[PDB]
Formats: sequence, C-alpha cells, structure tokens
Amino acid sequence: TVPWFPRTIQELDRFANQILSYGAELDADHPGFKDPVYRARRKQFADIAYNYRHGQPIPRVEYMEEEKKTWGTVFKTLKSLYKTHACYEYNHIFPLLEKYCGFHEDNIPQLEDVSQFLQTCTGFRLRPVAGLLSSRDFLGGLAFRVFHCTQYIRHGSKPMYTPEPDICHELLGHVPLFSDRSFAQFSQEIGLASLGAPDEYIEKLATIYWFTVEFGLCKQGDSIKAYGAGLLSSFGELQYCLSEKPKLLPLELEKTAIQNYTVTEFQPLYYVAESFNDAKEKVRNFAATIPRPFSVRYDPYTQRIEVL
Ligand SMILES: NC[C@@H](O)c1ccc(O)c(O)c1
Ligand SMILES: [Fe+3]
Repeated sequence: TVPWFPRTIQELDRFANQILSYGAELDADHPGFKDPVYRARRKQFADIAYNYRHGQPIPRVEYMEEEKKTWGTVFKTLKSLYKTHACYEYNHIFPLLEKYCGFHEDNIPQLEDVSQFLQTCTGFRLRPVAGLLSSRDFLGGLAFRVFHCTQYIRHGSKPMYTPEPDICHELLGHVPLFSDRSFAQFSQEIGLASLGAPDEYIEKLATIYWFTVEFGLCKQGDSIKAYGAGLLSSFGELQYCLSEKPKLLPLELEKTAIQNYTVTEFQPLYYVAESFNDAKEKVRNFAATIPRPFSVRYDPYTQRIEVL
C-alpha cells in the first residue's frame, strides 16, 4: 500500500532512524580506513546529524588544521576551472558565496551560514546527514526544498579523491546551483514526483537525478557547460566532460530514466538540458505518468504537502 511520505517539513526528522548504519568509512578500501582518529571524527559528525532536529541552528564545528588543508587543496585546484567550464548560474553566484559565506581556501564554511544564505535566495535549506539515506528519503526532502548535506571531509591522504559525498562536494558542487531560482524549482519537482511513488519509479527518478543534478550539462547558446555537482567537484571529469570524448544526448526523460551508469569511472555519456525551466517541465510531465492514486502540492506558506 502507498508507501509513507512526510507531509510537513518537520516530519523529515523521521529519516535519521532510517539510514545505512555501516558507513563507507568502515570499508577496507576507504582512504581513511586504517586511521582511528579519522574514524572517530566521522562518528562525531554522525552524532551531530543524528541529533539534529528541524528548526534548530546546525551545530558549528571547529575543523582541524589537517582538514582545512584538504579543503584548501580541493578549492584551489577546482576554482581555476569554473570560469571556463561551469554553467552561467554557477559563476553568477560564486562571488557572492566568497563574500558572504566565507568560501575561501583557508576556511571551511559552516553549514548554518550557507543554509541561511540559501534560504534568502530560494528558500532551500540544508540539514546535516549522518550516512546514506535511501533514494526515497533523500529525494523526498527536495519536495520541501531541503537538501540533506554531509558535514565531514574526505581523508587527507587523497585530497583529490572521495568515494562518497563529503563537504567539498556539497559546497563546491551542489550549493551554488541551489541558489538559482529555476534550478531550485526544477530540483523540487523531482522531489514532489517521488512522494508515495512505487519503488521501481523511485529508481527511475534517482537515475534522472544522477544525470541532471549530479552529472548534467547545460546548453548555453551554442556552447555546452557543466552544472552537475559530481562534475563541478571532480577536477578530472570536469575537464573531460567538455572534450570530444564523451557522447552527448538531449535530455529525454523516458530515455534518461532507464539509462545505466557506473559510479567508478568517468561517464561515457551525458545528457544536455536546454535550461532548468525546461528540465522542470519535463520532470512534471514524467511525474504524471507515475502511478499514484493522488496528486501532491507543496504550500510554502505552511510548509505542508497537500494531497489531492
Ligand atoms: N543516492 C546515491 C548517493 O551516493 C548520492 C545521492 C545524492 C548525491 O547528491 C550524491 O552526491 C550521492
Ligand atoms: Fe551529490
């Protein structure tokens, strides 16, 4: 019977008791696996997320010198690419993040400050997330313009590599696009489409998410640039996605929704969105095909979903 979904923004608190308990940092393969200090630091951030409740300021954390060093390395190496490789919406907001959110090589921005900045731009807000949420819960938060965001940093031994999202990927990859109004409306439509959808459609929407929010390319006049968070936070793949090597296809959701992808190599193919307004309209149409015995609307005045 129709799977449960949150109907008020506060009900997202129910997700904390629904994450994968045995994290990536526990795999022998993890860059930080043999490091007990790293292991304890990850538990520390996991506890902060576990105890967080909607409405509370997100706890500030004093990052260690080793952690600020890893951030500085990632920030400085990626920043050189944005002006030529990132979509216009990214470069438009980046200077404002540098000025009001402290995006600078010597300092890791605190999530509370970034979340307040996002709220002023598009009403998106962040909440710290312990480990891996199911695709259903993760996509469901988007319906309320809530992005579940990691607060820990990748291990310092391999600054240019992370097998999982970390704070560098959230802040340099995702945050700038959530400041844009059309991208915000587009991400929210994916979220609304997921509410109470059957498991096999959640997987189709998670694939659409992967090919837009994480690895999407934008058409910008006669040029093509990157807006996917996974590209904007990957030095190597960001340069590769705008070269002659990968295959480019127009975003077509009935097609994108079932395309396979790997998470370990550079993507062999990417979908190009005409604009975020257009992608939003395509998602809205795709959502009408999802069998759900009802319709949903978000009411921003009360932060509640209305089930028709
Ligand atoms: N859903 C798979 C999980 O590894 C994931 C979800 C959303 C993201 O933005 C991401 O970077 C990773
Ligand atoms: Fe991501």
